Amino acid sequence: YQPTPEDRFTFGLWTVGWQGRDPFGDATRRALDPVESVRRLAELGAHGVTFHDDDLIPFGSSDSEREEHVKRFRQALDDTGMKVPMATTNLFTHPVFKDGGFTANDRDVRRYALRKTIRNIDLAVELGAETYVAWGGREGAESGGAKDVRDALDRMKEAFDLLGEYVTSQGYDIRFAIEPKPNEPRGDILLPTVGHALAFIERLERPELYGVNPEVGHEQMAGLNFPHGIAQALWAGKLFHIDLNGQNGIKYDQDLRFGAGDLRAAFWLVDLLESAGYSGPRHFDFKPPRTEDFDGVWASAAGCMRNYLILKERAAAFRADPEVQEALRASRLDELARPTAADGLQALLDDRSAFEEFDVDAAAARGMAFERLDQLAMDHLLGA
Amino acid sequence: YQPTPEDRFTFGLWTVGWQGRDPFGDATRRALDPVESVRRLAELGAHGVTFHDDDLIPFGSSDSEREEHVKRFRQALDDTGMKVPMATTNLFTHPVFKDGGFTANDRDVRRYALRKTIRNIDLAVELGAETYVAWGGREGAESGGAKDVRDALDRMKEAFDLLGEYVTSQGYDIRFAIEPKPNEPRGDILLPTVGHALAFIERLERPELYGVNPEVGHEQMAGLNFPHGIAQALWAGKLFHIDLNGQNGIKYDQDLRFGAGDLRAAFWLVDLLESAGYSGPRHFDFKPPRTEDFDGVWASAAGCMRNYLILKERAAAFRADPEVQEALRASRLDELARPTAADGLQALLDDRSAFEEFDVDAAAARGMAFERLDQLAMDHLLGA
Amino acid sequence: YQPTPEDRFTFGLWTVGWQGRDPFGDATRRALDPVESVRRLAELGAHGVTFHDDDLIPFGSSDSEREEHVKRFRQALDDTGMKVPMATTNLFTHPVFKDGGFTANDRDVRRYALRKTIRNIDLAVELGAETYVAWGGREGAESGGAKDVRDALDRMKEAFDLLGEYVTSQGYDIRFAIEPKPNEPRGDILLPTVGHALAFIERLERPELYGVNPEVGHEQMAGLNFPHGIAQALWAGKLFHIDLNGQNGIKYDQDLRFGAGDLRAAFWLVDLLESAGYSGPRHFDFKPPRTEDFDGVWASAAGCMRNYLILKERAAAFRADPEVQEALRASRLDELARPTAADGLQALLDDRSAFEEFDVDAAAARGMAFERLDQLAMDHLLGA
Amino acid sequence: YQPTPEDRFTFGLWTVGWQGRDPFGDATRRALDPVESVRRLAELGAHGVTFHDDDLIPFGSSDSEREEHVKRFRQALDDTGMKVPMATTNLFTHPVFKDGGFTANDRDVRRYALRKTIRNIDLAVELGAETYVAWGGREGAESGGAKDVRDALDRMKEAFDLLGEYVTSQGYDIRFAIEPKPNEPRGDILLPTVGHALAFIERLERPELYGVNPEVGHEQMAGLNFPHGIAQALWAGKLFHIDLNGQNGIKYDQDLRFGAGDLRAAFWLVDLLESAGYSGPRHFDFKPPRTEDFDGVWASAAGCMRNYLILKERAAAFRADPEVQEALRASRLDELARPTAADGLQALLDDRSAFEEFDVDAAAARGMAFERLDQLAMDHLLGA
Ligand SMILES: [Mg+2]
Ligand SMILES: [Mg+2]
Ligand SMILES: [Mg+2]
Ligand SMILES: [Mg+2]
Repeated sequence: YQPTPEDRFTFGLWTVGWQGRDPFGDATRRALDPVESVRRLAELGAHGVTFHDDDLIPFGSSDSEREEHVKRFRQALDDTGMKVPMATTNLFTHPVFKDGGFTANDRDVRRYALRKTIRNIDLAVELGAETYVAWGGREGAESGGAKDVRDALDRMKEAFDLLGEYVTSQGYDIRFAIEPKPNEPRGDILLPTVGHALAFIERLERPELYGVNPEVGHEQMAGLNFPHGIAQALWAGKLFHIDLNGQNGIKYDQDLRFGAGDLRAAFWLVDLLESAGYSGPRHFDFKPPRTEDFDGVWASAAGCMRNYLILKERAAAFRADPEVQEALRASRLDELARPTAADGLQALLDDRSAFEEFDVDAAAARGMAFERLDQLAMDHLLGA
Repeated sequence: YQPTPEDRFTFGLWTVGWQGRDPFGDATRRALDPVESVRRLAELGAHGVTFHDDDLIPFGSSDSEREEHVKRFRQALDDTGMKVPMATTNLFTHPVFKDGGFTANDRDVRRYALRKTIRNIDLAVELGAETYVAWGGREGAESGGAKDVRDALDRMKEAFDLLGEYVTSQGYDIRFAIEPKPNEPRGDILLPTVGHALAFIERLERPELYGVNPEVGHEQMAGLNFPHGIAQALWAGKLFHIDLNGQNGIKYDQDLRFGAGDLRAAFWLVDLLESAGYSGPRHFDFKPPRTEDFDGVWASAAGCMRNYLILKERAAAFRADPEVQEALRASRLDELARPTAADGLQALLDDRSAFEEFDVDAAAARGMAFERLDQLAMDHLLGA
Repeated sequence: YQPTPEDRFTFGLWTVGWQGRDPFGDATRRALDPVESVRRLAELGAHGVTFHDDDLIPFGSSDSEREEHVKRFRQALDDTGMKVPMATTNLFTHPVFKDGGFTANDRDVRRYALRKTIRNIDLAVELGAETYVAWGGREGAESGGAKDVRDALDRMKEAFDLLGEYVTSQGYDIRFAIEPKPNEPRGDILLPTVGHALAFIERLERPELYGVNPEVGHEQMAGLNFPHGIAQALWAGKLFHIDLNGQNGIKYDQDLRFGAGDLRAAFWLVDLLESAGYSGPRHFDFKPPRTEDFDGVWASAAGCMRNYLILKERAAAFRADPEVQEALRASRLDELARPTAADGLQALLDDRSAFEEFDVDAAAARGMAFERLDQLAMDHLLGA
Repeated sequence: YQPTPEDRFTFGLWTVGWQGRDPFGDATRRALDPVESVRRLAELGAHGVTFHDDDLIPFGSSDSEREEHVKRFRQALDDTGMKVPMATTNLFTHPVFKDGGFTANDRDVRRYALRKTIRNIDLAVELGAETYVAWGGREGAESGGAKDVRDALDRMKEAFDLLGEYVTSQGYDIRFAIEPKPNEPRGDILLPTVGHALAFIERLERPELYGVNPEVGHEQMAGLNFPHGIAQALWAGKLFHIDLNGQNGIKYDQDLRFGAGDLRAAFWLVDLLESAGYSGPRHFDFKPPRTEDFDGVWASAAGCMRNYLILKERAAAFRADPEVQEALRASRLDELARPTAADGLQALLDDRSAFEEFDVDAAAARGMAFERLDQLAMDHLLGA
């Protein structure tokens, strides 16, 4: 279960580089130079790294400082063969964004958020990123009067529409992926789930340029089934990136390493990504716990990739098992895939076997055999 | 705070008629004749009643029994002046639907679900209903292998598309409202939130025929902000019906009377419905607690309407208060409503006040004044 | 991973016998004769069965009917070698208990609840049960004025004290195990967690006669860590019974088969029970999903036992691995087990290495190595 | 609804002094001198202030710096008439406590935690505090192998026992109040609820010296009913302090001003505190949202006190209303307060009206009238 860059595992700079500051605690680790993280991740068998503008270039940097930071980073990428598939903007840390970036009540802040983002899209393209993530983590409210959500959605559409116009105007080959989260750090966040984000995207001027970036833990913070949400995204053709991590239920955003948290959901996720042939990178957005030193940091990142690979093997063995293929037919998963009424409406209305002569009790007496199927899945996961 | 039929308050038959059976308990009340509920609700000042096919006509009824049940019901409606604005199908109670109706793995069940629904659409139109609700409460799974969600969404689209073709083919003036719920009775339910349902609707062959029917408690069972979700539905133009009730947090679906549960969220909901000029009926989907006798049943229903009316008065007084109007400007709610960049992209890119000369620290130092605003809202709610 | 009666696996009659009625659905299975469940469970390798009074003897039964039901049941137990380690009373199903049994506001109901329970304690002793469970599932409220919780706790203490006096007065060798649940079917249930129940027990007249019966799913419905709660119960010496099942997070009580739900928590539970040498039976309180026929019922029950046995093997291999024993020392689990100050208070106050000369920064720089340890645990669970 | 120091409202220094740093954000406010907070709070009508050692004296301070900080603080208290009823130790912020204070796996850290606490108990007594709070916010784990909870509870008992021995040995008049929290910042925290903390306390060498300090939001983060928990604490005689704030459901710890969050639960809490005659201070542990400037900070604190006072008036009017007193009798709240069997066990066993002649159906048919009662409570809360 050794990763190679062929597995397309990617990590944010802000993941392994998290210093360990939390709402109740100071940093437990020193800051990492992005150069050293590139090198360390490459040695573990990662394929690439991603970044927020402010992870790579300190906020307030001069043109000349900005150029140096990027130069050094590009040299580490060239020294290792690491790629940058994705970038994103920090619209959440600085106090100016305390009420939002794109949906800040202050219009001047909204304009500044757009300009900060556009500056970073140019950088992303320069580094070869083809996906640009937006996580509106400050877009929302703690109280009901502070934000009119209809006006905010108008502002959010206008921002995303302006970005689309920009990338179109530059001829850039980049698409956007909107990252939903239900809460934290705001009391409630706008576009709280994959579904709200998919629906929002269908109202944009150029919907083909935008997809979702679902994160395991964010959906699980609302008690939702992350595999189900990913399936809806895939069904829609809008899964443009994915963030992998662990989460133990409905609480603060834990960002555990992928595989920790809800292990069976992590199995069904890998099963789905692999069976759908998802072609994007397997991106980890996690935090090594503040209890850890740097050795524990690199062990944590390695564990993300290892767990993916074990689950990939177990899911592949599950689908390939003749006994599972038989159970899947016993549970009528093959019938779920057939059209309900390819014969058409009128034929359905004229079919007495669909109503007048349908034996509801015999249909009702047929067991689904789902427990046998699920026990086979558990035996495969556990290698029993 | 006395309701009149002008207030357009409606109730499901299955609400006041709930006998009190729960997963751990037998019925505590006898069955109500829909005639008696019509009369009792009219006396309390309700405007109308709604129904599942099986609330009005016992499952398995002959043509002649079906005709009698409907006759008697129509006579109560004519005796009282009560309307039927909405109907829906029961695709959840009978054992045949144990794995779904429209997304049952068994294709024969899917065809029967469609036919049962189409039969009830004809009845609804006959009674004057202009909205038809669909709550796929059995559509989902307890385990990951039992349902391929992409195949299920294909089946769900095909069902809703067939229904749309039917109503179009009959020239009926009725629209559909899809009711999301995240779980219960399935482990996870397909289209779990307002957002997932809005996004689904945009993939149907005739999206204009379908909206959402959000229910207070269903969104709150995922820890989501129900006013925020309603605002997104309104923004989309897809709020085709609403279900009002109470819920105390993330647990089983309580169906408390509207006003119980999350009282401040109920205030911000009424504020939003009234300020948006929502024109649909104020429909209550609640259960009088099994502790209650019939006197408590009618008190519970009366309390739904009373609480709405009190909250309507308090929200209206909040928005009309000059001191609140001033606080709203202090918090820049007027600025949230202005376009971010009506000047256009190029002008935003050339505006140095948006970036090079933007004073981020002075912007950041400006307080939002949201606590003053929220305390005014609390003072109004409480009449302090 | 084949169970034998030596493994001491037990099942409630109401588990495999659940007909599949839920709040939104009719029964999907016919009723099982307790005789047939005894036989079927014995064939699967169970050790015993447990019961509510009303699972074994229909409510309202004559003396002569009651005698026949018990006779037949005793014959199945004698035919199979199955034991009855535990019984309990149904104080929740019948409408009379709609506001409680022991804490019903109506005093006459409280007296009847006591008498119904005492009648069943005599039966339990007759069948050889040494543990008597009490689950006050109706003890609680949907609204704040309906129950004064201090008066209710007085009533609950008086009931448990009366029961203690009874068993003492009869010389019976039986102890009680109070089963906490945070909600469902009441809005909030009294003694909602293991902790509330442990604390309550310390106020009873004879605390040695009472322990807790924690259930996996009940603690998880409050988002609590079930292994942690069990460790507190063990630390207190009050783990008198345990109920094993699965639950996917904070939602209605799912009662999935043990092993489904939170798989890693199920691993750490088995690890703890086995390492503490818990000597009680491994009791399953689960419901085969209503999707299943009887073949699926027996597969579900078999899966409970199989999953326990797989997890027992994986936890045993984890603790026995020299590399895990080394990681446990690297993480200072051996130091957690040593007394903080066996030297005494005065020596701690006079120890400059504890304060004036304590190097806080060198202590703070030491990593805990918890991610390495946890990845070893994950590798063992998965057999990687 | 103007507070006076007679109302005994208290605030932590760390409340109004919170700079606004969160897991995703930098500080939005400058640091407050504790002198200025004392003055500002006194002007708003607060009675007192509380503190962590590190809120008043910067970590690492010399003896001479420590003396100056305390001097200045004492001068503000003398200038205003503000009291210090309570203090507590910071065992969570500094990196040295990343795995705990009293239950850190490293024994040297455990000894340092004790000494840091003992130093602050001496200060507290010097300032006149009679309650000392302990919030073990780092005591817990993100993973199952990192903490053996039985060993940790042994360490926690030993620490609390040592503290008890210290205060006894000094003749100090101070008691301890243990503050439960279910999670955050640890994945799961030891003693997660009021119940776990009450039960723990009964195992200490001198249980009379320890009580609980329940916080509204902490219980609500587990979805528990905070009034119910407070009633159990009162019933036990262990409510030694209380922390008041707001929380909207199961999510990260919001620390909203008291009255925001779950408004009806805040009503039933005040009802209970006032009706039980709780004599401790009404302590607010909240954070003014980071959106606010200092004007919003003082408005937020004022709003805590105002909301308490409004709710106190509404609860008092509810209990004093003859129509509510009648409803309370209709719902048999008077009967809940009577002993179930003051006649004794033998008389209960010989009473045929408790079993053989008990009419279960007539008992079952009696409605509880709880909805009428609850609507009266809602009308009072809203002043309708
Ligand atoms: Mg992310
Ligand atoms: Mg509904
Ligand atoms: Mg149980
Ligand atoms: Mg606190």
